[PDB]
Amino acid sequence: GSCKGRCFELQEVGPPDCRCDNLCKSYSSCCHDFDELCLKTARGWECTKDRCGEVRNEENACHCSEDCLSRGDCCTNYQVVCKGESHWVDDDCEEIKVPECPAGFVRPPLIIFSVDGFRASYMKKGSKVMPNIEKLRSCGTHAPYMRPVYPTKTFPNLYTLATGLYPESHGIVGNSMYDPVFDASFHLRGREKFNHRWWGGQPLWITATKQGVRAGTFFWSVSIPHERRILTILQWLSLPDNERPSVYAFYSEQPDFSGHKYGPFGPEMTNPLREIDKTVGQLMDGLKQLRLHRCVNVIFVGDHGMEDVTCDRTEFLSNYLTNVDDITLVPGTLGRIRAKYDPKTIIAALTCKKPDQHFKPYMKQHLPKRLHYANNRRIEDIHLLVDRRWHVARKPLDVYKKPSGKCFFQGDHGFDNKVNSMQTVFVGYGPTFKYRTKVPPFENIELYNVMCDLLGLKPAPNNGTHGSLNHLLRTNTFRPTMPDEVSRPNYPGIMYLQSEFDLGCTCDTKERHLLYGRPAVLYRTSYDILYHTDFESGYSEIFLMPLWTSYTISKQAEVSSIPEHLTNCVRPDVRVSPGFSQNCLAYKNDKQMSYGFLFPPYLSSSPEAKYDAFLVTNMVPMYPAFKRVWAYFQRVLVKKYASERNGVNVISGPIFDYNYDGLRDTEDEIKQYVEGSSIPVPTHYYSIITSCLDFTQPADKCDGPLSVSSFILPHRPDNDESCASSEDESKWVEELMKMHTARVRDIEHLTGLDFYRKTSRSYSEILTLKTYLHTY
Ligand SMILES: CC(C)CCC[C@@H](C)[C@H]1CC[C@H]2[C@@H]3[C@H](O)C=C4C[C@@H](O)CC[C@]4(C)[C@H]3CC[C@]12C
Ligand SMILES: *[C@@H]1O[C@H](CO)[C@@H](O[C@@H]2O[C@H](CO)[C@@H](O)[C@H](O)[C@H]2NC(C)=O)[C@H](O)[C@H]1NC(C)=O
Ligand SMILES: CCCCCc1cc(O)c2c(c1)OC(C)(C)[C@@H]1CC[C@@H](C)C[C@H]21
Ligand SMILES: [Ca+2]
Ligand SMILES: [Zn+2]
Ligand SMILES: [Zn+2]
Repeated sequence: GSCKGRCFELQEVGPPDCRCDNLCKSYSSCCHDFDELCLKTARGWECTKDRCGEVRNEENACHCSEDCLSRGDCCTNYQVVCKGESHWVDDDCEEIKVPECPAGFVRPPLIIFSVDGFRASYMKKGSKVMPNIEKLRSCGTHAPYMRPVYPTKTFPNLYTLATGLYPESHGIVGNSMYDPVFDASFHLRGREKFNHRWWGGQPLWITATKQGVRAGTFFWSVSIPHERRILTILQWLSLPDNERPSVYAFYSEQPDFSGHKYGPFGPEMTNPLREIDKTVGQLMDGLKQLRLHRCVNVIFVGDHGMEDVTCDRTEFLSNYLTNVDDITLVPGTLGRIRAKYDPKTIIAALTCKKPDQHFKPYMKQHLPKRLHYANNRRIEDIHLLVDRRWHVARKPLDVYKKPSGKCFFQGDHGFDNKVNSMQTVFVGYGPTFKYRTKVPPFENIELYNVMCDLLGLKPAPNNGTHGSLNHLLRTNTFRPTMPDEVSRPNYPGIMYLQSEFDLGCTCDTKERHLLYGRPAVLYRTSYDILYHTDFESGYSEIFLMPLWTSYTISKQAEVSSIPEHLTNCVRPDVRVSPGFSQNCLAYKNDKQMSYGFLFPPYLSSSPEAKYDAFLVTNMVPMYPAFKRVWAYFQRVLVKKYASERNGVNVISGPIFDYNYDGLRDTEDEIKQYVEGSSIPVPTHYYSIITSCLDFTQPADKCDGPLSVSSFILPHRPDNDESCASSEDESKWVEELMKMHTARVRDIEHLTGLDFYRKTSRSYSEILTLKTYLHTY
């Protein structure tokens, strides 16, 4: 019934037994003397010279007695004030080429220092403001920014960091959510979040325990001062080998709290940042005191950024909907709508109704695929993507203001995760991280694999690309290998005569076009390689269209028209059986479906070669509304990119994701066909556009690193997503494409293909390339 000698113990305790641990306050379970014994604060957190050599007083928050080093409970500045040592931050950067750990350490510990709402740009404040953090950043490995997941809220991003999973897979899809199977709601405040039923995946602290690596408790009741959290981690590090954890986590609620109150830009943000730096300094001073400052790996990481948002920039559903009292809204920097009613009516009422409307409604299946925010029963079908700096609310009455008329907050977050203000920080420091090294920005889903590597753990299955972050680490125990191709292509010659085709249609070396090798098909299927003067394709005899079409456009390439006599021309391909070709009469009978081509006739190298572009094996089903988008991309944008990037290689193709799980559909999952036909209708079309990062070299003669931009365009029968679509395509199509930017890895998941298999680059480098997102 007493916490004597068990303050912040690692041994778990059950009810009704009173507890003395990190979370006993959060479970209303602390022993009567927890606050007295474990939350001491007398004399503060810093030794002073007058305290050096004191007789131990068990009342003090920390100790400066000669016995404190053996007891493991000195104040973090004890050796500086009492033994003449230097603060860690005052010491010169020295490379840590191998760990320097006490005998009996079996691995270098990992300490995760997480900060809430730490915007990437805050790092541009001085060593003046954050000298300890700046030394970690400059001496260790850092990225200019780390990209959070959507929504850019605390619980989804912390749990993604811990699991390597998109929120739709780990289940924490918001700070609040409703689960219809549970018939219950989850909120940041309250006891519901403590129920294990909500939490999927396998977080780092569980992966470690299952594999025999002890974790310190990652979570801290708000009642525990930051200084005491640091001292507790330092005390655990002095435990004996059979008890000492290998992995630890510190969490700070700052700078998120002051960011909400004052916004991200005020001078008021300086002192919160100074206080975080002071806490980092206590940790590093304390590690140096224990001679562990060249043994431990430290990660300084944020969950999301912070944007300028005031209650004066709020859109109200009551200005759009006939009755907002038959709906429930998750409001704020995003919107989720459910019935408290008809979805199609609601979407229409929210679509391009006011000139500068500051949100856009989506059925969740139509959200940009890069958000990976659909495949979970907790994600409402109706979603509102809110413009940065804005809020959406149900009615004007939901906006609260002070008596003076000013809002209660000036900052918020939650927006689209490619928004610059939502980016956050990553620094890694220690023997296993690289020395004085800058790495490209990366997504927070990748970090779980790295933390597993740092601890010698086998990661649970996750959404990271293991290997894509090897360049962060000085020593790699994981070496990725390219997946073996599952299906091998056929190379069919001239097989049939034109007169053998049914078929409804009427019409009046490959060193150049496959620059990085043939894509590997990673599932069983039947497909043909087809060569042409201007493009190469892998044609699926199962889906009756190419899985991929590859072609290279030089800087000097000319765009030409489709001659009038060829406007409706479609030609049989004598290499491919009539039984494995599309049927032109199907498109005539489908009044709502037209077709387009994957290699564009506009980019043919000659009038003779243009006929190849009209082969039935180059044709794909396209809604007339989508053809406006695709024709502009094909006729205008490809040439633009080629002219800007010193040539481009393009790989385009279809995607089928009817169950919106981000993975290629099986034939049985396809829910729409061209009417009366076996021709499946894609849900999306992709394109991957590659050139030389060194733009002084043409795309086809690139010696070094590659540059890539890709897209996954929704194949929709209207352009309701584009409020300016009544105008010329030059006014809206490129904005649509930028919203639907994607990683090559995203396309690989959705197609079952593997790209960049034949290059001069290391596989590690290619994995980094495949996880790149061009954000615009
Ligand atoms: C009130 C705050 C200060 C702290 C709230 C912490 C709460 C979210 C934490 C406390 C214990 C956590 C669970 C615990 O680690 C057991 C697991 C196993 C894992 O397999 C799934 C996650 C889960 C349920 C943790 C979820 C987060 C919890 C509830
Ligand atoms: C993200 O990672 C998860 C975990 O590996 C993937 O979900 C797994 O998907 C397989 C294949 O469908 C299922 O058998 C498992 O049940 C899933 N596990 C979990 C925990 O979700 C998911 O497909 C990945 N997402 C993307 C877009 O690739
Ligand atoms: C995996 C390495 C990086 C971070 C680990 C970590 C530490 C945490 O403290 C928390 C994490 C994650 O995620 C959840 C559980 C959603 C939390 C919700 C409440 C907050 C007060 C603290 C929490
Ligand atoms: Ca699918
Ligand atoms: Zn947060
Ligand atoms: Zn916040």
